[PDB]
Amino acid sequence: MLEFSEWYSDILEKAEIYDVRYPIKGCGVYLPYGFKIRRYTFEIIRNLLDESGHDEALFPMLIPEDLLAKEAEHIKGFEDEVYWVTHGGKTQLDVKLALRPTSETPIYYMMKLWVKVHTDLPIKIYQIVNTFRYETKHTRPLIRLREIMTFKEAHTAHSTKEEAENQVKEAISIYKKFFDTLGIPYLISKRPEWDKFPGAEYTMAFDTIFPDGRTMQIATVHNLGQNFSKTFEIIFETPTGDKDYAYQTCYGISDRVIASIIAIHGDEKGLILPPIVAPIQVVIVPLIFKGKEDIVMEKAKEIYEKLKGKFRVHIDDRDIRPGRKFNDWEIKGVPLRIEVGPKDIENKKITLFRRDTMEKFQVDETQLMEVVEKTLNNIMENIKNRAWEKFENFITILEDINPDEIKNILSEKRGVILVPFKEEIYNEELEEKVEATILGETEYKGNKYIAIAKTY
Amino acid sequence: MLEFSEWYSDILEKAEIYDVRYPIKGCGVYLPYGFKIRRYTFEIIRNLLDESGHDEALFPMLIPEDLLAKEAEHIKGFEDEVYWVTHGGKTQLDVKLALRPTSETPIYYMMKLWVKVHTDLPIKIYQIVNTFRYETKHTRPLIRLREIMTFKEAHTAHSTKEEAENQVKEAISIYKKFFDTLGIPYLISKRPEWDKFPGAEYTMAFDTIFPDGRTMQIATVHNLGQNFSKTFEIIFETPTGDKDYAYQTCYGISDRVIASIIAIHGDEKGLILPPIVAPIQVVIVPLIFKGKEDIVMEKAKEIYEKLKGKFRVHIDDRDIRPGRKFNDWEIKGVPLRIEVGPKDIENKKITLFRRDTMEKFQVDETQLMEVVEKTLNNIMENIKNRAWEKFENFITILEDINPDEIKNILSEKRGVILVPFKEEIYNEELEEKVEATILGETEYKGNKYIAIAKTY
Repeated sequence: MLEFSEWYSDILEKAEIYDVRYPIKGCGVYLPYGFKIRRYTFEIIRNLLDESGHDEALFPMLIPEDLLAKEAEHIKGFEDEVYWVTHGGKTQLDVKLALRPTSETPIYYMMKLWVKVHTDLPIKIYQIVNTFRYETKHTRPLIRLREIMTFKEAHTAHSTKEEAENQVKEAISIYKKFFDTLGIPYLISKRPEWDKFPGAEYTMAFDTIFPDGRTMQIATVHNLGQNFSKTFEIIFETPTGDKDYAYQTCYGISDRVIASIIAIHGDEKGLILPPIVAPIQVVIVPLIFKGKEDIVMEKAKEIYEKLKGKFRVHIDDRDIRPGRKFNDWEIKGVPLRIEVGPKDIENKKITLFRRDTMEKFQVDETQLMEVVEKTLNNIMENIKNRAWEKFENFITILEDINPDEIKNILSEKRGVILVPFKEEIYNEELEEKVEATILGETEYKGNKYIAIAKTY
Repeated sequence: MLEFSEWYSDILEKAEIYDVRYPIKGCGVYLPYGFKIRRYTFEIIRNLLDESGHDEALFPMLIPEDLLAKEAEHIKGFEDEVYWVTHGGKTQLDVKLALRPTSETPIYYMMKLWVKVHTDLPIKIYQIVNTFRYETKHTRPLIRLREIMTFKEAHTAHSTKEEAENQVKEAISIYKKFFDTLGIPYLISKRPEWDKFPGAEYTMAFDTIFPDGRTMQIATVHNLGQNFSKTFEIIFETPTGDKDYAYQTCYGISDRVIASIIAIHGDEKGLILPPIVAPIQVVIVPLIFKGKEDIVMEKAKEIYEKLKGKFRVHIDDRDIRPGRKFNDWEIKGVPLRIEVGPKDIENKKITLFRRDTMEKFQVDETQLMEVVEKTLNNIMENIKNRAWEKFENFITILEDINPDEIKNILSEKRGVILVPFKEEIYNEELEEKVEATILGETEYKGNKYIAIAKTY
């Protein structure tokens, strides 16, 4: 019965996902549940990056004036939003250490110390650190944050413009396949040549449209070529002896996913989060009755141990109206829930609940495992479609660039606006024209269109 | 032949663990093999924590002055070694946020809200973050650092004083077993009063002894009692409508573990980290020759898939002189090593290598999954037993409170010293009497001694 903004802000608490009362506005704390629904959230990208030949490592958080000074050119749109550590306690530091906004500055300074010959390449390295960002605008939970809680930034370096180029497509493939297992409707774009990362040749970026019509970039890939490699003397000996600066390329994702995981799927009753990330995929509720209280709790365990292997199960020993329980777990979006009842075991059956369609059925205790699996899949497959449908439904594919029309069709329909692509009038005016924000170039079934839309 | 000092520093990097070349005193970067090794290193403590009623949370890293203030009565040698943020671009912050040293202040400002009724306690909460202590002193990679990248800090609240007590006696046990599965030898002191914590009643701690006879502190535990509850107004209606202040009790462990891991179990040749935490437990080196090539890379994977499930393996490809690998892998501490030439295949045999003894025995192939499984349980054991041995050989027990004696027995045997406990002379003077350091009481073999030693 409430609009997104507060529904989100609400559930993002009633779900015990992220307390935000920490005295800083931009720095909330990930409560137990949230953390979990993140451990399993990133474990997915970690694996996709590990199988893909990446290697995670951890870099410092403090970037000194020196290096950071390289990140920019004059003081370009960068240093302006950065925290600085000036006092080394009571005294000054002689060295203005800074809180890592991005984190490439220190990683590149390092690749130098690692890349010497052409055999050192490539070094697709990544990390999931916590960056910062002096945010002047308004903060928004798990989205626009003063202190970003989960920021996975991958870095890779190659020996050629071609290897780099391809690395981007591999990444894009990773992020794609990643979101998919998370079930997140994405629209892949090529940020215009004026919304470019600092020193990037061009940028690709996954954008999704939250339930409010507003879009939100969640994933990002940039191709850097040598723009950095130079500034950081990250050179190397071509297989011919001669010297050549390395071709970088980086990509990152932030808490914005978990925000989107929350929204995209979450419903009025609260969460719904995909089973691939359910801190508890299945909840076992032992309904205690005056008679045969013991047997039930026994059945609970039997079910636990059985599901325990392939799945994440939890039981509500707790003393309280199964209601609050049923309700408490629905809000938390636990995919499946098993009611362990008396008149229920007597018939040799056990009853489940799909926290997605909220439909409740029974089934033979001898097919549990098979069911829980199939049911748990069906759910994902479903929530994933529901996700895609609401997505595709928000996407309007115009056939012509009438600006006075787009801004008009965006203040009623919203979501994203795809119009045929023609370099012609594809400049910054277009935005100061449609008065929106060009998500950039994009291909949607065949050729390329331009993606216009309202952003977060 | 070499000295521990550089032996450490040398391998830390020689083995791809921690690269301290990052331009900031004690602020290096964990390299891939470094991160990996620390992952499992720390997945243990996690589980131990999880499987014991704790919840992993994540709190902001920036504490505003306001708080870290009450984090003291005035300005007692504490706000001196704290990193402070002051600007946002070029605009001062007027609020002064600081880099978290003990990340407790916030977790308490927070408890202020999650506590209201006894129902809400106990709450055992922890996070494995990274702190920042401005250290003037000489840094020690993975030991005394300026940025402690891996600092798992637990925190607990209790309605009653006694509950806390058993919570500390629980923390210990946990760590005890944590370090037992890691193979580290420890000496649970009880830090003497005169040496306090910001606001702790009594502070328990675990000590280990590096091969250079200096003692290292791997674990610390506190009973913060109400000292903190009172300042952060952590009140809660007792089960009698009264207003009682919660009983705190925190504890954490730093990178010292992975440090104590390397140090303690390392040997001349290279690094010999325990199987549990072995980034790589088994390495299949398919020695490939001109003849019978594929055939080899075949039994390479026949062994992979075979072990793939219960163990972490790595077929070390690399078009390089096998001996280099064997050498390389011995350094990184990989426990078991597999070499599969064309002989063992025709003889239906297999050839293994044990890092702990550098022995190279063979055994039937059908008996693979069997050996490895069993061999490892041996290696880890064999190396743990060694460790204690050495440890026990660094602990010298006396019988008299003779300072002019102890001090001497140090610069002749080092390690840690125990002496019969006599409240009489268990004061700060005793330190200045042996110009060393006291670790506190300690129940080794019952007797209840007084550990004294030089420390890192």
